[PDB]
Amino acid sequence: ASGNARIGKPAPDFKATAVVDGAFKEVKLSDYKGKYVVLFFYPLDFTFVCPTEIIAFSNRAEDFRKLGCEVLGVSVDSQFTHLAWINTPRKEGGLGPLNIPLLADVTRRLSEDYGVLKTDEGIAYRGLFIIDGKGVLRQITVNDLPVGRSVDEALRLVQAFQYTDEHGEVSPAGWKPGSDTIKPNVDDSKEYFSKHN
Amino acid sequence: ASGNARIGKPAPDFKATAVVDGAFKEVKLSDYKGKYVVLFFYPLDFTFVCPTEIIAFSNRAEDFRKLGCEVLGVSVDSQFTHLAWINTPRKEGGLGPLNIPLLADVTRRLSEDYGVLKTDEGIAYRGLFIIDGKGVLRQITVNDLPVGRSVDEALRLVQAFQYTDEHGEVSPAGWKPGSDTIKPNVDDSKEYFSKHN
Amino acid sequence: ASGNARIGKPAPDFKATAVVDGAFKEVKLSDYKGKYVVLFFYPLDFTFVCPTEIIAFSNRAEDFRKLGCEVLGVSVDSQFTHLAWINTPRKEGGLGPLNIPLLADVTRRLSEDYGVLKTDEGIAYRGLFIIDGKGVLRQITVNDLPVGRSVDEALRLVQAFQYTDEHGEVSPAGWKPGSDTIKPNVDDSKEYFSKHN
Amino acid sequence: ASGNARIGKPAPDFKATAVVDGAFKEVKLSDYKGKYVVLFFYPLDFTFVCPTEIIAFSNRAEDFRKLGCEVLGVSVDSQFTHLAWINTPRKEGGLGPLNIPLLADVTRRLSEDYGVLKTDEGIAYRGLFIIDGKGVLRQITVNDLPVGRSVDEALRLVQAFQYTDEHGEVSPAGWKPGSDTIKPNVDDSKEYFSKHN
Amino acid sequence: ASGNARIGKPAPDFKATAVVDGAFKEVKLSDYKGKYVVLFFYPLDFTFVCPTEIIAFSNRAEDFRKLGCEVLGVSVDSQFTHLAWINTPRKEGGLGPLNIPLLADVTRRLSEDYGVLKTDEGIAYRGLFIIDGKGVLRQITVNDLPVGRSVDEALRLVQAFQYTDEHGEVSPAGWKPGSDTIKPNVDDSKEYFSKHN
Amino acid sequence: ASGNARIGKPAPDFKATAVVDGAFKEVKLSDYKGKYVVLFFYPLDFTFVCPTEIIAFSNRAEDFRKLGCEVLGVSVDSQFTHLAWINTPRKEGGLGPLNIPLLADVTRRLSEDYGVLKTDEGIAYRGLFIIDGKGVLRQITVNDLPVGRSVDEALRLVQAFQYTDEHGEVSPAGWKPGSDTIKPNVDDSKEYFSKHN
Amino acid sequence: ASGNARIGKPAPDFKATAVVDGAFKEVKLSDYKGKYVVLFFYPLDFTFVCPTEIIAFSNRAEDFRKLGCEVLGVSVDSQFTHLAWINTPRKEGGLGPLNIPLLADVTRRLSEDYGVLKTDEGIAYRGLFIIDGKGVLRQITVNDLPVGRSVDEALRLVQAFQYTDEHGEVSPAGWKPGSDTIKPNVDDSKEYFSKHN
Amino acid sequence: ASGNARIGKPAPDFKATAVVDGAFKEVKLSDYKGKYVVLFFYPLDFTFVCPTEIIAFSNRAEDFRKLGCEVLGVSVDSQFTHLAWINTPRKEGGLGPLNIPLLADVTRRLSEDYGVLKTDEGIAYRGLFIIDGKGVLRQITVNDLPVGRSVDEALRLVQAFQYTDEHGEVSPAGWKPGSDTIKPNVDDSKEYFSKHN
Amino acid sequence: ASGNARIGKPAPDFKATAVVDGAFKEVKLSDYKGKYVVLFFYPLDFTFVCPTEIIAFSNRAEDFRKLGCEVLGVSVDSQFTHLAWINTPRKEGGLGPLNIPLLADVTRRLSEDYGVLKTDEGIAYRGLFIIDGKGVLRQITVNDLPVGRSVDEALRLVQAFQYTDEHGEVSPAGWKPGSDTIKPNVDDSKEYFSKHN
Amino acid sequence: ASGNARIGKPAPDFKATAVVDGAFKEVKLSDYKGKYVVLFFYPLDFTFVCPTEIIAFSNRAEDFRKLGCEVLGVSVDSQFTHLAWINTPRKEGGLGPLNIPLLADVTRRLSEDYGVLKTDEGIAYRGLFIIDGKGVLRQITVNDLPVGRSVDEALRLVQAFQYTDEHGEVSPAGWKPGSDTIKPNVDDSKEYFSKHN
Repeated sequence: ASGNARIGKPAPDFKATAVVDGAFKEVKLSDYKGKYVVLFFYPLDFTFVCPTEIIAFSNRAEDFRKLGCEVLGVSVDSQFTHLAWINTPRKEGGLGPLNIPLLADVTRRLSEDYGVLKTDEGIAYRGLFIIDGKGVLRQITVNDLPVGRSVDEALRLVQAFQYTDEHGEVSPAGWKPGSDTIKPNVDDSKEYFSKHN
Repeated sequence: ASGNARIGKPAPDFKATAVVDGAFKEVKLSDYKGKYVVLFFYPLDFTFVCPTEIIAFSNRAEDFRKLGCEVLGVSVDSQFTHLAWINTPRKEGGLGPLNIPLLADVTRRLSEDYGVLKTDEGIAYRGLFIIDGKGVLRQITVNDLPVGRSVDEALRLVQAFQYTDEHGEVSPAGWKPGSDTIKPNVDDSKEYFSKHN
Repeated sequence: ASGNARIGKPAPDFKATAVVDGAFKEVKLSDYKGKYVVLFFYPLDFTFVCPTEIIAFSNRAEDFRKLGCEVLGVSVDSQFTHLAWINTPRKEGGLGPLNIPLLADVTRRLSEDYGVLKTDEGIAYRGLFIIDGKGVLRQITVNDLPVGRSVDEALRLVQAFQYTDEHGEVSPAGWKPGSDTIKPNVDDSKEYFSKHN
Repeated sequence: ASGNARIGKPAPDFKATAVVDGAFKEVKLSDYKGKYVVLFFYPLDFTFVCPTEIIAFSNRAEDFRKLGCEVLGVSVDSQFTHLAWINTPRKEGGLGPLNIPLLADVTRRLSEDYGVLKTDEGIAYRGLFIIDGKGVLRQITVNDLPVGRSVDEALRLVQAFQYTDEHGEVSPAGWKPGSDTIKPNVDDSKEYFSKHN
Repeated sequence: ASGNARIGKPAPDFKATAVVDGAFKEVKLSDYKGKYVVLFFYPLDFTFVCPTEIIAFSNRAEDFRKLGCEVLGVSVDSQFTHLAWINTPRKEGGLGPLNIPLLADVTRRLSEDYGVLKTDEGIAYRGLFIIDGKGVLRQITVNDLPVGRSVDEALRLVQAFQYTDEHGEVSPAGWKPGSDTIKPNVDDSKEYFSKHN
Repeated sequence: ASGNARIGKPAPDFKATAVVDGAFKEVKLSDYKGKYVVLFFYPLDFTFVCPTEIIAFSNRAEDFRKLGCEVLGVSVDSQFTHLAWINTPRKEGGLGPLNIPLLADVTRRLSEDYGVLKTDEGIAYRGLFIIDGKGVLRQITVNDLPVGRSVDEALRLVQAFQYTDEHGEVSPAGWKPGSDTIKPNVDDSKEYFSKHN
Repeated sequence: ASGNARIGKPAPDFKATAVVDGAFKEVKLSDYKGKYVVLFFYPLDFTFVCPTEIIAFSNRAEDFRKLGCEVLGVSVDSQFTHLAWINTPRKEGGLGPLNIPLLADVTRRLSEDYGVLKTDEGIAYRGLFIIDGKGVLRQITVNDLPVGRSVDEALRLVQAFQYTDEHGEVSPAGWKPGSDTIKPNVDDSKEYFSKHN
Repeated sequence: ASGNARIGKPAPDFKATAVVDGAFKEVKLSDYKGKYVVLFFYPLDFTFVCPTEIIAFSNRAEDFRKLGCEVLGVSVDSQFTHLAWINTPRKEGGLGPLNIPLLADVTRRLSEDYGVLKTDEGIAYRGLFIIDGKGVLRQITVNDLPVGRSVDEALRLVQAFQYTDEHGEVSPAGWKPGSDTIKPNVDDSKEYFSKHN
Repeated sequence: ASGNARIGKPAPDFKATAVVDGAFKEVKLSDYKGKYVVLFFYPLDFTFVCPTEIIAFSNRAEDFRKLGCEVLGVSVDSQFTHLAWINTPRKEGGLGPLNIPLLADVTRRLSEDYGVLKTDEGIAYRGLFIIDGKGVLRQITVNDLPVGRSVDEALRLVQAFQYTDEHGEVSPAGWKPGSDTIKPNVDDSKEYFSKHN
Repeated sequence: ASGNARIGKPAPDFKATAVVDGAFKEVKLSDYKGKYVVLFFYPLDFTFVCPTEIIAFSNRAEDFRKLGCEVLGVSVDSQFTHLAWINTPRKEGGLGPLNIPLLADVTRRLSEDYGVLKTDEGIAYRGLFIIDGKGVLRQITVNDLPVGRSVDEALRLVQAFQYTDEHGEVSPAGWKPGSDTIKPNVDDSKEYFSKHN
């Protein structure tokens, strides 16, 4: 409804200053050519649902990297606020040490380009975007503020998009690794339909 | 973020002819005031990922209804094509008897209003939308065509939005019924962060 | 009133996936250079007048091919729906095996280019168009939905256009093969007028 | 599909001077409210196909008026040229006495309103339009200049439109008086399909 | 007030099919380079004032041609109607054989370019235009429909424009061949003024 | 066809200072309601063709007044130049005593409204206009500068328009008082055509 | 307020037919490069204040030519009216023989370019313009119609503009030849101020 | 002819702070209704020609006031600079005590509205304007910067406009009190032209 | 000079969530009617020059309040970041307890409305604004990022505007409470000038 | 809000005639490349606060030049008014001899380019601008008219910008020469924050 994020088309490019391993570092979408990217927005640092989502993704950052997928968090907060929040204990609502980059959308350009900017508050909705190695947007997930996303589901989607990528098949509803896929043509799809019904 | 579909705003209204218990009947968004709605688009009838999603939501339809949530499917196909597909055995790629309405979007107005129309093919992306009893859009999920959605995650989101709606709290990442929520203010949020860290 | 189908001018180009001999194949207008084309639209698959028209043209398919004319049916339905309709017995309202291509116009591009789209329903009127071997539109026939067309008249028109094309004469009202044509000049036409009055 | 001539919409209004029983008289579409109207354009008086179409319709004008349908011929020629042609014997290419009005479209307004004007020559194509008693356009037929229309098919279409009007059924391909029509709903339509297949 | 005919400027070019010696022929202004042209429009064939004007100019055609001036008649009627009028005896209101071309302005292009089209009826006023051998418009005469023109005055005007072209003098009111002219300068003009007063 | 001068429409209104009987007087078109008006423009005072036209109309003004027709001359010159020209003897190129008003079009409004202004020189062409007692323009005559007009033809045109006005018939070519007119309908017109051919 | 005459900028170029020594001659601004020009407009020939200004400037023409300044008169009247006015004795309100050119602005271009055209009357106000040898407008003087201009003041200005051009000093109020000028700088100007106060 | 300054039309309204008898006071055009006004612009305070003009008008102020005419000076300088200049002795290039107001056009609105703003420098040319008691502009005078104006000519012009105002006559070239005026009609003007030639 | 911030006009209205005494509280410009306001922006929380300015104004807060002036700080950081920064000890670069509100401009509306937004980084320049008790903007101070502002000068300016407000006088350069002011009129201003020179 | 002065961007270029050492000289921004520039506008010469700000900056001119900073004063008054004011003793409200250039902005270009023009009065606000040696605008100070600026704060700001320029650090609030600056990164800024707290 706003922005430029479109399924099947190149994901909107982004460049931003990020906090990587307690240090400031520039991050841009071009750095991930050939790797999947899970870009997820959150409204504000030092809030409530946001830390649980950042922590949950950081704890499982390696589960995505094993698959060749890098996870990126972003809010409109500056990299100094990110660093401060990272230097705050998790028991106090902080992030503690983080295994994923944390971008600073101080210009709001990323949130606007991805159409997740809640304009009346100038903060980003809980928008999650899955981008493939070729820089093409594959998936969009946006939540209202009071409800957090699921890292399990985001991982399942990355897996499904990679498995259908290389084997040229399509994944049924609820597909998880190890489950059958469908050969997307009239004749060969009968194998799946006759087996599972 | 989808055509006229904006989170926090009234969901785009819709009226369409649908197949309900094997017969044609009108379906309007106004029919579901006071109830949650999961509206999910799929590209084409008589294809491959689509019947598995439609069948999944139909099997789980009562799980949503016991929560006061009505599930609706929709594609650009006519109700006559829907009925023919319903009358095709699932063993042959059909749908069999269904427990959810199947809306016909032959004017492509629903797909266009919810910004899920793949313009170069004229079919809707795998867009899913969660609307609350007040008619407000709460969640947007759009997958590329090769990968199906998750009914389990859709149910979790409906559950989290209903719970946070009732108790004025917010659900952390991966929240499920029984898990703790967070009191969204600086002071009371410490109860959760200290308990879980 | 809408579209680009003008008599005497090149027929609007079209390109679409079609069901040919139970398989999906691409169909272009350019594929018929040098041959006549009867392109007839119909509103919806699995309806009532449409099967009788499609079946009637399929039975007479060779009556047009003997004359170097190819018949093509089209509707906004997909090739997967077309194929399902073909695989439905005629006694049950289906098409059965078909002797003509059945194009899918899911993007509504063909219907809009040929100005037959019923906007308020998103379906094509019963528009029929006759195109000569040079890609020029010779005839337009659009019926409202309740009334089916006449395969006999379509054959008569193709015959008349081919005859007048070759001999440079003009066919009178109700002309059929074996009937007198008129030499379109003041002097030579007197032959016809004196004879038939 | 013809200028302002759109199926299912009110036919473009017209008012023109016409030759009626050898005298000049004003004719307007509103004069035929409650009756069907067959309005056929032809390019030029004192030509070749045109007299055969006018004569054929004239000879069968009473077959249409027995159905409550009025036949009207139109061309850009003036009422004086019309009358001169009526006063020319048919053996010499004239029309002789006529049993249908012959409107004069000297301003080209009717031809432009019905989208049949061949602009590079200033003459009307061979457009035929069927209008019901409510003034709604039901059928469009347009031939290139060298081929004449069929009065039989025009009468069949009038009959079909009046029959489907009265009984709420739909007429299949090639339907003629006395043949079966289809009940346009899924269940009741099976009667026809099993009987005729 | 309308059109492009302007005195002292190149006369609007024209090209039309005409009846010449009982046959059809293309006529265009460029055909008359180096010759004077009298182009007279008339509203409708088979009317009342028009045949007398056409007949008059036809009878006087050689008076004009002896001065190197060609006379052309034109109306919006087609060449077929022109010929049928020519084949009507003058006793019955026809033209009989003609010695001037009769142009068919069926596209109304000529009438519009010369600003004589009576828009509310689609017919040309009684506009007469004199053009010199260089294509430059010299005279405009336009009569309302009920009053015919004067061939004597048309001849007189052609004679005047030709005499003044050759001798660089100007012709006073009512000048005819043999009358005195005025040398157009203050000193030499006194010769005429002192003699004629 | 001249600026706002359209045949059959109300003649462009005008208001100008004029020399009448050697004195200045305002003249306006409404002054001549119920009377015919011959309004003739001429380029310049103290030139060559112009005095011969003005003098000719002056010498014959009473011939027009006997018919209820008032003649009016006009040029872009001022009333003071007009008066000086009237006070110049005709032997010296002057006008001498005049019997018609001589209007001053110093603002060029009349020439512009009547479409006769030679823009590159700012002077009026030899435009003559006939207006009936109802203010409707009936005749346009415009000569190039070097050729003067004919008072004989102007009078004949006034006689013809008043006769056709009064008796509802049309005057044929070269019609003069005493000659036959044509009753403008198909049947009654045969009287004239058979009598005169 | 209107036109292009801007002091300090190149004077508007003009090109007009004029009366020079009883004969017609083209006159352009370029003809006067290297000389001063006093261009004075007046409303109408054969009026009242105008002859006194044209005569006054004529009788004083040699005083301007001795300075290298040419005096030009112009009105919207034609050259034929000018000459008639020149050929009118001064006792009868004429100009008699003139020693200055009298330009004809029949197209009103000169009056429009110099912004002195009294639009509602089509005549020029009493505008006077002083141009220098380089074609630069130096002075504008426009009187309402009932008040004549002053040749003395026009001469004083030409003298002042030539002296200040020559000596690079500025002339005080009322300066005439022989009076002191001011050195336009702070220090040297004190010479004048101390001496004249 | 200056910005909004049109002779014969209401002079552009103006209001501005002025120095009056050594104090600051608002001065607006409406203050002088019923009195003549000479409004003269000058470029810059503390310059060279400007003081001599201001002083010249100041000394002659009562000569204008005895005629019912008020004199106003204006520049883009502020009133404080005006006062400082007034407090500067004349021997030092100052104005000394002043008998006329000195307006401050700091916004340049007066200079722009009267079309005298030398834009490249931001100062007013030496524009003088005479306005009558009706608020109508009667005279425009604009000198280039090096040459000062004549207070004598300004007084003569005021005298001439007031005289022609009261007596309905017109003043010839160089008129001064005592000289003859002209009765502006053809007949009565003869008295003057005969007496003076 | 700042977006909508204009000296002498109503200051841009604002409304924002702010941290006050360690808690969140809405703050709007209307709350400070009758009181002066010092609104100072700073780029980012947890940076370097900002805390020194914020601390300096907080330490002097009562000096401003004793004068009836309220000091407000604002950055584009959220109120949660502000609080966290306030809860960081000053020795750690935090703010520690504050005695002034800390507004959050996360929508950037305040920074945009006051024209201090560094667009390329999305942060506010070191802009300080002084608003009087009537809501009018009186002073603008904007510093480049690397140079902090002066609380002494800000206080001096508030005192100067309050003093000049109540006595209708003007404060010289460097004025401080106790020093002399100037009566802003020519005569009375001499008291100050002679005394201090 | 108006103009083109933006912090951190090249200062708007300017060129003007100025009074330097009692003489006129052209001044432009390029003359000060590599030097800091303090450009301060003031509304009007011969007023009250303005002379005290000009004298204050003049007496302190060398204090700025010792730092390589040049001070420029500018108002809309002309250089002639500047010089008259300089030649007025300070005791009488004048400036006396000056040690800084005084620019003349008679075209208001500078004031408009720097967005300090009080448009309703045509005078500049008390806008002070600090431009560095590279021509980049570093600081904006705009005071309402009745309150004078502080030279001490201007000097302080120039010192801070020059120190931060050279040492790549940032100066805290109230910094003056000899005080500590801050190393602008998270790790090194702790040196300042722990020492001073």
